[PDB]
Amino acid sequence: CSPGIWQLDCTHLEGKVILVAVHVASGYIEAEVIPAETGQETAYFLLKLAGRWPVKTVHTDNGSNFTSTTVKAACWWAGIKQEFIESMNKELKKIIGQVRDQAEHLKTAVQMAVFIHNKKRKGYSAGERIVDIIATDIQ
Amino acid sequence: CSPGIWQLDCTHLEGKVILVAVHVASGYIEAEVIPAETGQETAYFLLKLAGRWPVKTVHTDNGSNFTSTTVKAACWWAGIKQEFIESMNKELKKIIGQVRDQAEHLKTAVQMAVFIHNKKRKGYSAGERIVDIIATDIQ
Ligand SMILES: Cc1nc(NC(=O)NC2CCCCC2)c(C)c([C@H](OC(C)(C)C)C(=O)O)c1-c1ccc2c(c1C)CCCO2
Ligand SMILES: Cc1nc(NC(=O)NC2CCCCC2)c(C)c([C@H](OC(C)(C)C)C(=O)O)c1-c1ccc2c(c1C)CCCO2
Repeated sequence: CSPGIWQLDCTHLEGKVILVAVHVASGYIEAEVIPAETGQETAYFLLKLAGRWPVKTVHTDNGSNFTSTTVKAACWWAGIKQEFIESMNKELKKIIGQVRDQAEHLKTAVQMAVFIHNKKRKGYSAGERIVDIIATDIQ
Repeated sequence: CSPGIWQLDCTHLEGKVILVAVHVASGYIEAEVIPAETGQETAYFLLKLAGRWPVKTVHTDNGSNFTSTTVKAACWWAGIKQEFIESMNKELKKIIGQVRDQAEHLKTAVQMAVFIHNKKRKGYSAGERIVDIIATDIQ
């Protein structure tokens, strides 16, 4: 429940890679579809995320993801430390499946799924919860 | 100062296109580097943004950006309406210039610049302000 904790993983769909970030306290996510499951992709993603949110620690279900020099450079620069129960990859995958017919590209469907999950209330939505948590923590 | 208002534009650097989003009330931004300045890129960006934040209206300095069918589809689905003094593209560009030497790719420098701007206090930072504004508006 610490507010600066995020979880990062890659799932595979349609021979494509989806990078999924979860803010643990709230259940909010960001995701992107990447061409390849490399360290460079992760590092860049981390950079984007850190600029957006106050990211203090990151946990992953695959430790080897975080061994690249590039990833380390990103965590060093942005001041992120590594951390050593979702499972929203299933839920996200579920939502992607429902809307997949709607879009040509997998990435579009993924973004649609992110939108639905973050928005849905079950009574704040995750999108509401993350702002509430972060703002409160600020003062 | 309405909390759901965002501003979207493209600047050019190094023969590359940067899409920049500003949350007007706070000065917070998100940016991406895109290959080409197309409607499809914008639509996809909008989707990502809308999932992340509560986006009610979007203004741009180039109205023709928003004429593509693809963009319209994105605004329709996410419930965004069009809206008809930054100028942070200069400031962002300024920051990109300072750090450009640090990275090989322009995109990395851009993300670095986003991070610096959102973080900097001058006394909340923009990153703080956007959460404060959105959370407050929620209750
Ligand atoms: C509306 C839309 N179109 C395309 N591609 C097209 O060829 N569209 C032409 C537009 C002129 C008239 C004939 C059809 C695509 C590719 C998309 C989506 O792709 C992007 C990258 C643009 C998001 C897609 O993957 O389906 C869309 C589109 C755009 C936004 C959007 C949705 C779609 C289908 C679905 C709902 C969420 O918002
Ligand atoms: C550290 C880093 N490296 C590369 N590329 C490499 O070839 N790195 C190898 C790593 C093994 C030992 C020799 C050097 C790149 C391209 C980057 C940046 O690119 C990505 C896409 C990975 C972000 C870059 O554009 O410079 C970096 C890198 C990664 C993170 C990072 C920074 C850099 C330079 C700069 C500070 C912010 O965080």
